[PDB]
Amino acid sequence: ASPFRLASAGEISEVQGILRTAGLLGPEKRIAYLGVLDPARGAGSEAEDRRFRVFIHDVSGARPQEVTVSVTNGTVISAVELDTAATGELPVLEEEFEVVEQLLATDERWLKALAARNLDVSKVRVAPLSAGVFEYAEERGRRILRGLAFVQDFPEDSAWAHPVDGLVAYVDVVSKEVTRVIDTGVFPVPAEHGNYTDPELTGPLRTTQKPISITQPEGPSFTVTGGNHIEWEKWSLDVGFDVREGVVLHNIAFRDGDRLRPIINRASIAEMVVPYGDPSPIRSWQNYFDTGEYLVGQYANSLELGCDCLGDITYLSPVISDAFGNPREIRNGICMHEEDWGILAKHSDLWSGINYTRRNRRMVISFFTTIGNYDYGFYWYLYLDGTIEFEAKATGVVFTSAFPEGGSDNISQLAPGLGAPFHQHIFSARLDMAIDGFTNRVEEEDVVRQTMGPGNERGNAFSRKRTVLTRESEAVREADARTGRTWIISNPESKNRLNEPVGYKLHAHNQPTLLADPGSSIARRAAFATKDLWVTRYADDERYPTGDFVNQHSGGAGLPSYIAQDRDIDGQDIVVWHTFGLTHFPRVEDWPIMPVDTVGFKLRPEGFFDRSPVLDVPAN
Amino acid sequence: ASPFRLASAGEISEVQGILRTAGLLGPEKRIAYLGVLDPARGAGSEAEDRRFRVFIHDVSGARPQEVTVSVTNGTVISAVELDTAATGELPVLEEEFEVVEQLLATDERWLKALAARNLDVSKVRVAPLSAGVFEYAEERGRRILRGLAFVQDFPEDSAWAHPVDGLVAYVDVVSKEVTRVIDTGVFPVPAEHGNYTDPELTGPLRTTQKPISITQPEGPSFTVTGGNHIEWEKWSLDVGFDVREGVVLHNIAFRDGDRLRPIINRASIAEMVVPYGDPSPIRSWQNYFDTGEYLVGQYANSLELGCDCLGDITYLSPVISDAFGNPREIRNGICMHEEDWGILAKHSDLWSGINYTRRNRRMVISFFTTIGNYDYGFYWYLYLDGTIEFEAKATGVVFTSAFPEGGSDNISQLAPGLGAPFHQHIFSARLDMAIDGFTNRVEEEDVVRQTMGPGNERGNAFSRKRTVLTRESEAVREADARTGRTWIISNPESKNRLNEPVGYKLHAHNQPTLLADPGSSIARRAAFATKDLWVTRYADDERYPTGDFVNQHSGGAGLPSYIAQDRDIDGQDIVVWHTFGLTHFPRVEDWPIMPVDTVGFKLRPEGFFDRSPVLDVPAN
Ligand SMILES: [NH3+]CCc1ccccc1
Ligand SMILES: [NH3+]CCc1ccccc1
Ligand SMILES: [Cu+2]
Ligand SMILES: [Cu+2]
Ligand code: NA
Ligand code: NA
Repeated sequence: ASPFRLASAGEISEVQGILRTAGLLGPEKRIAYLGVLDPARGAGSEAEDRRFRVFIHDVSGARPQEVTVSVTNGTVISAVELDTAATGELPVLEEEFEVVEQLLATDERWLKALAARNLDVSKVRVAPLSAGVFEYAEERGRRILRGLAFVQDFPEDSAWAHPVDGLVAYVDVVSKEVTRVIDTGVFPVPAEHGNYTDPELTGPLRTTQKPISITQPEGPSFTVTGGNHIEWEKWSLDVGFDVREGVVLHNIAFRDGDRLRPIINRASIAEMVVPYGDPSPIRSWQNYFDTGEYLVGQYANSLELGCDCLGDITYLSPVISDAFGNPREIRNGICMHEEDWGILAKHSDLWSGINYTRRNRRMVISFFTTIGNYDYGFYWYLYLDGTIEFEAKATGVVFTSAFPEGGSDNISQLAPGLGAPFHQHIFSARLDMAIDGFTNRVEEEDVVRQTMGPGNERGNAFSRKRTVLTRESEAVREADARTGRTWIISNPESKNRLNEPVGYKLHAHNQPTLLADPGSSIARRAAFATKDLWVTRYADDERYPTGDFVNQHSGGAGLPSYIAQDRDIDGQDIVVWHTFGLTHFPRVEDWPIMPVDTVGFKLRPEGFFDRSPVLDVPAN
Repeated sequence: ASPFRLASAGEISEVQGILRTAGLLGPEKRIAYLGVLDPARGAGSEAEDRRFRVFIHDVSGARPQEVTVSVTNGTVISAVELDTAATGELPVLEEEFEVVEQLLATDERWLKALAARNLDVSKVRVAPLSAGVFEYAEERGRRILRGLAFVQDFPEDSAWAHPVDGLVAYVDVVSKEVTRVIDTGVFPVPAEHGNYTDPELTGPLRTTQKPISITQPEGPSFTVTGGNHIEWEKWSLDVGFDVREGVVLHNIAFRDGDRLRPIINRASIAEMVVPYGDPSPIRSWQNYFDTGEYLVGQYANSLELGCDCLGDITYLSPVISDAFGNPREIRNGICMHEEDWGILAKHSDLWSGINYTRRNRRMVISFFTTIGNYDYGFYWYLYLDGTIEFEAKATGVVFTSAFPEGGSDNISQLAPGLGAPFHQHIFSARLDMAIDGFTNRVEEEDVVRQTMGPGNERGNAFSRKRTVLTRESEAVREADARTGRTWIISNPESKNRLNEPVGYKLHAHNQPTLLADPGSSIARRAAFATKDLWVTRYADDERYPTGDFVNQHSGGAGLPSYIAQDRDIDGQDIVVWHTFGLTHFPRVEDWPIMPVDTVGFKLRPEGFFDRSPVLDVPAN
């Protein structure tokens, strides 16, 4: 019944029927993105109109289209031819992954470079990498992928252990044309294998680990209704899924007594970028927007009970469209469970004799995606005390190169002859805020040090200051760990019992932001990543911090174009965009498969409640 | 058999016998600290000499003594009269807590102030607070506590809800003399109660929480031998306990193949300080060194199964001395268990078809202590992948005051009329390092941004630089979150298979350090807290960053005096001291009992191993 319900296979089949009938789904067409649109502001007209947005690619070289469709009214709402030289290319198609290796396999320049290295072309895997926008004028308006080669010694070999350095090719995947092959020199292909299931590398497996059994004999404390509506420990929300963004959280609210109090209207990871810091011409173009270019949701893993998710697990199996409009189920793609989280509150009082201990718990909503060598887990946490936390877990295999003789300032050595270029993994969280409603504002809070003197005779005082961000042009903010800088989202029209505005405080990890030179192509395309915090006024069409068509866009779209409007954000419907990321200098211990590293952020209540909201938690 | 075994009740009884016989334990004497000394460098003489250090107080006003005793040889090794005007007072005695309230109860000035407020003296609790060193010349060489008053409406009432502001007294606990009573004005005593077990405040308890059952059907994966030696998942260590520091970790090592490789020789929280930022004369002197002044280990809680520690718990029950030298068991004072920790490593490979998932786990060693209104949990974590992490969990009841009419820049309002002064909780971790042995060095690692130009034509390159700290005078370091600053402890004489020195990287949280004015008394007494990282050359007598006698010491002892020696630390036996802390602006949600907040640090292997050390972990 809910307008925020997951798309169903039936809805997908209708969209495919509608597109076919209208002549928009010919055998040269491919669906490159399909997703449900969120209800517009003012859904209190309960006239549900389930609408879908579709990007349609044309493998014959015709212009792609953006199409909005109403499943409710069986009609095509709008259909727009796209000039991709202007507004950017469509996302990489899954079927294009193989095409790069196959086209290079018959190219004489490619075969020439492989033969000079005594490599059998049948052993050479080619990674299909997004191209970016650089100096090659012939690429404007064309659908280009770049290829880097790895050797597989046998079909179960890990190809990442055997990079072929000094060699890169550019491919036009529509006209099927290898446009350039660059061979800057021969590097030895690193010889050692990286097969982490080979007993010769693992040694004998441990026998010392004894089982941990986590069970809920009475079932879990949360309920799921309508497919994707969660109620757990006063929290209420809807779990959505989008093929670009992955898990999306809607209508996050907290039942405080009788009132259902909104907190966040929509929470997602709206973009993520991985820039490489190796200046070698073989790799200096390498940056991928896993979310905007590849669509992380469509590579979500099926999560196994007992391995990926442990305990009493409830699964969601989201439905997406394949390239032809058929629905495909991602079986067990979202794991949902509660976890014990230690002590929540504890005190033994000398004067009253009361001994008091309460335990904490958290609700976990997670998925995993795999794009090439990278593997990422996305975790949302809801805690008893009102805290919301996001955590990204990065694992998989690092992207490799040759380690150059005589070393490198921009590459780590992982094994003899084998290197791993320096890089970052940078995320953009989009938080469409709704603290007790839609009239919200953001204050920047800094610790204030005070000088010894009148009024502060012993030199012990310290304070804090808050600065309201009133317009978009002043709402691009940087971290300052040294002054304890945080940001508070409050509702100036909703006060707690002390007559102060209710609020939530955003605590960032204060990791470095984008390191690339501000004049670089990547700094222009990933401008969001150069600052920790942006606040915009809400608008229907401002969904992604990089714009709608990231692949081969020349830059500037998204956040820097939005904030130029300089709209009022002081007590308005606002959106917080938080940049956070990992700077990865690979270590030996990351090889041949990488232990998880993490990054994230959290939001804690700041005078949102009238006292601690967990006074009614019982003893264990 | 191990020299690092916990002190036994029998050893304590011998110490009491030895002291008595020597005339050092008369009925005017009180033991203010008793602890085992660590074996000296060069314990390869296996001539175990179990030695104890004792601080002896004299309630009659005579000079206290420091005494070293050999339980092995039944002899007093040394005994030193202390001039406390010079080297500081002995730690607060537990029996002195009540003495402040009892002495004030008969003082006419005190009774006068209470009667003006219509307070029944029988209802008024007095917190015994350490005094510090300020402007009162008559306090030098005297044992002074300061008292702040709270009202208990009935014996089970939470007194923290009813601070009596505008009133403070100073007390000499040896001569039993109220030296000053200061009454700066009357404030209403806040009326609301803060009784978090009162159904009228909690409302009806939740019935929605269903149980989480954590069990180990085959028992835990770790073994304990010799009372306190742990072996778990290639980790080996000894768990010690000291009445000042609490849980101490000795001989942390990792079994890498056949070799037992040392990592850390001794790890402890060696000091912790809570400075208050309220400039009011009633509280502007308030700072407590919970570790150095009060001794956190002697207030360790007994931890309840299912409430404090959940799962398959192994307990240690450490033995300390009471004020007369009798042994007392802290029943179940240390909890020890392993926890599941999510995904350790995961990859699904497009080219090989291999799907690979492994789960992580961690070994937890924890205790809780309670000093007055504050409650703190200390958690050490050991992970499968070689990571070591410390986490402090802060809870209990916030320290309260009146909220002044017309507001405050240095106090938060928690309830009508009730305030909570701004403060910090700052910890000092002392890491006596032993990365593959005792020849260690520290490098500071900063990210390096590179300019677009020759060699970096696309402006994408970035790098890192490492700076060796060679002498103590250059080994006082500050955080820089903006440049990703970390510190690496390496052994330049031990190389991995890539011929690079083995190392561990320290990742800090980059929270603000001491905020007080550098000319303040607290900045002098807690100088360690003004910088994030100190490195010293190891020395037997350099145990605490504030020195041995913190109570009423005038400042400068500890770290700033140690590093003045300017010793060589480049490939030597070194000690890392890491300052980290929480800056607490109390919120409504912290009242009437505070949800846990956390801070900590972690160390990760940095080319310590020759590849990932968890390749031999099995599938679940
Ligand atoms: N993360 C997307 C880049 C990528 C895509 C496919 C193979 C290897 C790398
Ligand atoms: N943390 C030590 C300060 C303290 C001691 C006893 C009661 C209240 C406060
Ligand atoms: Cu990485
Ligand atoms: Cu605090
Ligand atoms: Na909003
Ligand atoms: Na050392």
